[PDB]
Amino acid sequence: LDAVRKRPGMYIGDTDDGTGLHHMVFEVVDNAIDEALAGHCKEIIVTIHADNSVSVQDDGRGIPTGIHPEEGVSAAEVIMTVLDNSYKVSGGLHGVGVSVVNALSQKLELVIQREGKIHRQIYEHGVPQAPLAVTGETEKTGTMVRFWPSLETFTNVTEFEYEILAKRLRELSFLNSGVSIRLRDKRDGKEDHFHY
Amino acid sequence: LDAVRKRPGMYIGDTDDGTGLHHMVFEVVDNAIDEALAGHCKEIIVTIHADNSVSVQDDGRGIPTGIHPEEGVSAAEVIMTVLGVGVSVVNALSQKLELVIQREGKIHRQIYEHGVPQAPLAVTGETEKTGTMVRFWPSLETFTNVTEFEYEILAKRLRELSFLNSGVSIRLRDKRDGKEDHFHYEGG
Ligand SMILES: O=C1C[C@H](c2ccc(O)cc2)Oc2cc(O)cc(O)c21
Ligand SMILES: Nc1nc2ccccc2[nH]1
Repeated sequence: LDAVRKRPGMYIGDTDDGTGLHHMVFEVVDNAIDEALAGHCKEIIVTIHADNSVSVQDDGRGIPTGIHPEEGVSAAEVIMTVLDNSYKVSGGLHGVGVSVVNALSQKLELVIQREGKIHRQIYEHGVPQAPLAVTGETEKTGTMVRFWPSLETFTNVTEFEYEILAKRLRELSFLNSGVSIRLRDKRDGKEDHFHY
Repeated sequence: LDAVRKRPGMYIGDTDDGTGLHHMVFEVVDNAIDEALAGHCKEIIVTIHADNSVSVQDDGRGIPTGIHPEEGVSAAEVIMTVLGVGVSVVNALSQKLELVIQREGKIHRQIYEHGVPQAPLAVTGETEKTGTMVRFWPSLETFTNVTEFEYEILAKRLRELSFLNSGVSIRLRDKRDGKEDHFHYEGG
């Protein structure tokens, strides 16, 4: 992750004009759309929270929680902490992903519902605060990622603009025909529902 | 550095009682003494600043500044960002670190924040002297409860060190209250 932290603009996009800030959301949405393509709804919920964080919920299978043989930690943690064909229909870039988002977030909350169990983990600037842990039981399945962008990295344009997210999620709904995409803004109660 | 950030206590020691905090200073001092042994003057200056940072100056040859062929960055940056515990551990657990290297007629400068370099090592001027200066601000996210440096803990340790390192001048300076010491044993 130190290569990303050193030159964040090279991975996520321009960190001053708002390109990078919003691409953080689109990388998390990318992961969610790939996961959503295997569900009992195929729906994602993108929420802009009042504290200037964004959460993305999907109803997919859930990120694998078992221990990775080589790394010796949960497979979820490996995904969060290890880094013309680059384009993806889900909207992210190959060679970026959620590990870059995690590295450039002052906080990231991961919640996985899988195999009848709720798993939780917290990161700060890409560093796990404890191992992925079973915190309860559940009937549902899915992955939730909520991230607080690092205000050290992202300057000038620090607040999430609704219209920039809404525009991109509309484009993605046409490319991802089966998937439902809900956008919610808790600052002013604004909302949209994109489905092809 | 991610391994150090995940479990800081395993490398630097206890981050709550103050022992880890002062070990950050002593790790840098061990490196500075080492560097000092290479020039003839052999002098290091340890300063406790008013903004709760510690700087350590030496008059050695300077950390190598040329490009590392594998990493493609200055050898100094490789030293500061790759895993005594090593200076890279001190860098990782410092919310800010300033590096100033005097070498081959040139002043080189670089700033880090939590181990991450903010720009490449840059030649900013000229000098007739040689040496390395590391000034670090301990990360308040890691070091809790006991956050401030204690003069007596440093003063005592630097005195013990002076007797094991003959010819090395060790100056201690406290900018908070103007207190200073000079440990310089010339035996053997
Ligand atoms: O590993 C280090 C750290 C050390 C250093 C660290 C802090 C400080 O205040 C002074 C020097 O300088 C070096 C100088 C070298 O030629 C080779 C090295 O591998 C090192
Ligand atoms: N505030 C802050 N910024 C950080 C960057 C990398 C690792 C830890 C960090 N804490």
